[PDB]
Amino acid sequence: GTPVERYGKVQVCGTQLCDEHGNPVQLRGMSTHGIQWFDHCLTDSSLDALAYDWKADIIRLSMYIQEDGYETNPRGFTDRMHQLIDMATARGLYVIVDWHILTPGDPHYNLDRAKTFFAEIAQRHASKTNVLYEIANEPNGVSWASIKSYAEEVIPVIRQRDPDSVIIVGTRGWSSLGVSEGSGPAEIAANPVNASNIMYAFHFYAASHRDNYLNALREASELFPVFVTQFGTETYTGDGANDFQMADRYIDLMAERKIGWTKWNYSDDFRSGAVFQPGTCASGGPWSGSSLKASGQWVRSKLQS
Ligand SMILES: [Zn+2]
Ligand SMILES: [Zn+2]
Repeated sequence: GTPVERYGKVQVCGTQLCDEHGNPVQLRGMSTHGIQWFDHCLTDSSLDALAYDWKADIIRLSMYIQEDGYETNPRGFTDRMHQLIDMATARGLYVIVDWHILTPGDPHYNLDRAKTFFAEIAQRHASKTNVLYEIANEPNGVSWASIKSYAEEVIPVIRQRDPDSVIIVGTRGWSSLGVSEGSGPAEIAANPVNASNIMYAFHFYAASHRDNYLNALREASELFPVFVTQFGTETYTGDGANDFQMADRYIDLMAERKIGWTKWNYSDDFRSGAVFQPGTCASGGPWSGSSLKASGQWVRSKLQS
């Protein structure tokens, strides 16, 4: 069966994401790049490849708000997101709907838009069991208390329409569980979001983020559910040399704790983190072999087990 057929209606149980019968499950997959730039990478052909060939469990649909994203055409972006959610569902994939804030880094900057967007998405897709909602990608320059209060404003909008869906909440310092801004996950544990069926996001780039970030991820997974919605094997820019030795340490920890992940990213951007070589999406593939960057061959190999 497909991932969705095998695990069904996933929910948080204790400090882990579980399938519909209480067994902890690790969902591993890929994140798209921003759809305002790399929409041409997301076709019947590339998505079929991700599902049937790469054996991904999950796809994260990254919708930037600024940077020529959602704010420029709310109707058009929303319609394309409905289409992509349906396409992922038709290939048996779990889907993360990613409200991809970055700059400005205060999520409240985009709150009014977020409520509109998520109200539409949650009403339309309420009957689906395979959609997770990520309400704020990479909060930065803000306190944990302000992220918590943002989450408590948006969560009821979703839950009013779709009460059983899992929501992922971004964390301080570009979702580094506070590490980049001189803090850590203990801050979250002491003042958690007042809702359940919640997970907290962690992002890392293995060439830049070493033992202190790895230790923070281990600490956080003792206290609350974590999903790695964005990670790379290169530096924090999404480019540069890969450190696969460090990446493998993260992969092993995540497998051991059943922490799900989506790798940045499923596009043919020039940066080393984008899994395809430039020109691949314009050529219509192939989505394996000589079209893969080093990071691409590495992740595809992890996903195929
Ligand atoms: Zn097809
Ligand atoms: Zn539902």
